[PDB]
Amino acid sequence: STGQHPARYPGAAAGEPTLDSWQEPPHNRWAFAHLGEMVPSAAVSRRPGHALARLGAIAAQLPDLEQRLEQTYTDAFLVLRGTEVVAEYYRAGFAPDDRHLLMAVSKSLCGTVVGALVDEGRIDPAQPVTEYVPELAGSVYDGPSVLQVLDMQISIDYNEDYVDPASEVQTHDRSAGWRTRRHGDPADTYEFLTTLRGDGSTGEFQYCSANTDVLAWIVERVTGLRYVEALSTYLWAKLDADRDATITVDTTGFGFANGGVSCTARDLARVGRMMLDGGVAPGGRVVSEDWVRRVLAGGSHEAMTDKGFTNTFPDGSYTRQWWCTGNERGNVSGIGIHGQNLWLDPLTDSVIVKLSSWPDPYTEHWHRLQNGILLDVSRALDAV
Amino acid sequence: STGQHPARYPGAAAGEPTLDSWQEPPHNRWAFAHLGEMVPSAAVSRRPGHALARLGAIAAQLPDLEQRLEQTYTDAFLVLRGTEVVAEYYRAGFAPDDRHLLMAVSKSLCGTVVGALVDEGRIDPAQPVTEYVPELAGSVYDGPSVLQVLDMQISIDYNEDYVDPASEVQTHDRSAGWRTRRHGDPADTYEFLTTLRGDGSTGEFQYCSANTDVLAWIVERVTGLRYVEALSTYLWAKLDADRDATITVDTTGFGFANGGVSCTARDLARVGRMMLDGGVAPGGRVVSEDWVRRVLAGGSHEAMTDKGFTNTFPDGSYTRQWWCTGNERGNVSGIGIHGQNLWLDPLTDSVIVKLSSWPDPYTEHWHRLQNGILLDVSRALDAV
Ligand SMILES: NCCCCCC(=O)NCCCCCC(=O)O
Ligand SMILES: NCCCCCC(=O)NCCCCCC(=O)O
Repeated sequence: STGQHPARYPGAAAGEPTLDSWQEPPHNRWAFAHLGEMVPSAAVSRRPGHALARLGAIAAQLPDLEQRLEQTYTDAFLVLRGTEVVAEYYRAGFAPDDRHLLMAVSKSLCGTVVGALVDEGRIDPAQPVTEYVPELAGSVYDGPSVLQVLDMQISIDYNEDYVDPASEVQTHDRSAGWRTRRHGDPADTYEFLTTLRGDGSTGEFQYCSANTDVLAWIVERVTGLRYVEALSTYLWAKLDADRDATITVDTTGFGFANGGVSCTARDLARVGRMMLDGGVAPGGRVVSEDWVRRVLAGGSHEAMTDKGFTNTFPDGSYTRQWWCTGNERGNVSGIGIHGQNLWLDPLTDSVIVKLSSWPDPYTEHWHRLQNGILLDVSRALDAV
Repeated sequence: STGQHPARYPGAAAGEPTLDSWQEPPHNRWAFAHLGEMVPSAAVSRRPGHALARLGAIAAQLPDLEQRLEQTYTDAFLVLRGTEVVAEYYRAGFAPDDRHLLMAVSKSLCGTVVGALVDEGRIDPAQPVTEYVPELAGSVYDGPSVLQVLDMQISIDYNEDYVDPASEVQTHDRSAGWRTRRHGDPADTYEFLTTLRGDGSTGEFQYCSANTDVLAWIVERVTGLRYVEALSTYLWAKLDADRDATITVDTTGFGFANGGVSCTARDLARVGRMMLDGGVAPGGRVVSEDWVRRVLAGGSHEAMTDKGFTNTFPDGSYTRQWWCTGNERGNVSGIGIHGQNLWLDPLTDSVIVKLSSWPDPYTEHWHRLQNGILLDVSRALDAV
């Protein structure tokens, strides 16, 4: 048993509706207005073939930039300097206002929602996860603090290998509806989380996508809101975004917080703009100045033992669902597999969004190229 | 084997991607921009509780209208007289720009796409279905003409009972992803259609949702477009709609043409406006004047033996995916279960959209109430 969860609609029974019940009352009043939450669905365009390249000023300093974007399978690229869009690129077949899957850049959005609730005093990071989700007793999340979840500092038997069919990541995907269920699989994400185990140690960085879904579960328990609604109320609805974002949901309606958000490049940049504005957005304060400052400051360097990340960023770290380079520019980034970045360059007051589709989830090859582009673009924004 | 189908994206292999392959190249470039087509997904609102009632002029003639709308579980109601919205109602919790499932009003949209292709000379209604879909040989659709599909005049062993778990409608739903698959179920909608049988007779009306999906299959074979794209290119993109529509898709990406479209009430009214404008929309001609005239003229009365429909509309009929009342006003309507109507009142140059969620799919009770409202509203628009 995973305890109380936010109803899909007001008054809904646990787990209702399902794929087999949404046409029945009382579910159908909700389902007929939200069918994409139940059944895969395609857009029928209201609008009746070539890449759009407006790389602007930075083009002079980076003449081959468009080629480098093509080489890294770039779908959308946008640079916001201050409040101004100063460079844009969209591949052939991808419109400026099309949405793109964020993968684990989604985690940085979830951390932001958690931060908002910390500012309200509804979450204390020092408290154990079980203070908010008692049902995680007996799991690897029995003992660790919420901050250790936020900082990915829990040792977990979870193989985060995105191409291994035997890995826990694929079981995670199957539990959440990203892959086809196997017999005996957990029924939903909450159940999957309760199955996770570890040796009990904490304090060393281990990237684990399950951690973010635990954060989303905590958000639900503290607010009583579906994570989908909490993500809107505490973040998205304050951005003055052009479009709604979307998030994949599992069979209970639980949003896939660790990887399942999609949005436009321009709208994602608004999240970066909020961070560089000390936590304030057009619709109000999203998180405290202190929270933003702690993100920019980084996590414990000694906890960060990931050789791949530190080979590129020796003084790098991770905190509050953000990767921190610890480089001379103080760059921090949300990062997702296949080449998604929400990259912050505080020195130039700039945000870089890059949304891509590398053939591979993550290799040193793509990592080197991607970071080379983001760093070069950042430096191109420097006063000369 | 069901033959050639439009690829989900340019160059895609048959049936690709699946739920298990969309993260792999080359599929992921497409999937990351269209994930809602693969995995159920929720909107994260960019906007930060009471019914909106603007029933306007007709309120004086129908003082109790709002109550009657509540009694029939109305979610959205809109009256367009000429080019002007003259009355609107939206229930608490449903915004004016929210989309709503159309159920079989979707069929009237599909018929419109077929009509466009007839005008282009790419479909001849007199030709057998097998002229366009040879793979339907050996099925109940081997022999009948395309027009007989359009007019629902084929005898089929298909129990269109929406609450019977043993009915062909539920098998249809399971094949298309509206319900959970059972072992041994057809893999997709195309396969399901090939399993249908009948005694071979034609000429009498039998409402069968499978007919519309055969029409959509024909559309795909003649255009080479996914039905989702054909619905946009030939109809939706010419309407100057406020929002995209959506349509549920099965595991091959085939749109559920018989029932799966969702859109806003105001945008649906644009379809009615196009019909009353002789087939022309803001973005160009959608169908010929002749096609519209034949819809308004009705089908063969003698074919219409459905006692429920004819008890209300004695001179009623059905043609080209529209229900024709044959009443003194010449009303014609798209109709969907649980209370969806795209209702045309040519006398007053008006369109009535009513989108609802009756607890039951279809009963004489709801039928009587729904039609009573539409007729009363139509008459309230008359010159006095
Ligand atoms: N299957 C659910 C998980 C989907 C999100 C995974 C993801 O995007 N992970 C990002 C890993 C970034 C690693 C950065 C680095 O090592 O340098
Ligand atoms: N399960 C797929 C079918 C969903 C659409 C069915 C539908 O909306 N049918 C409309 C029936 C209208 C009957 C009108 C009458 O008999 O008066």
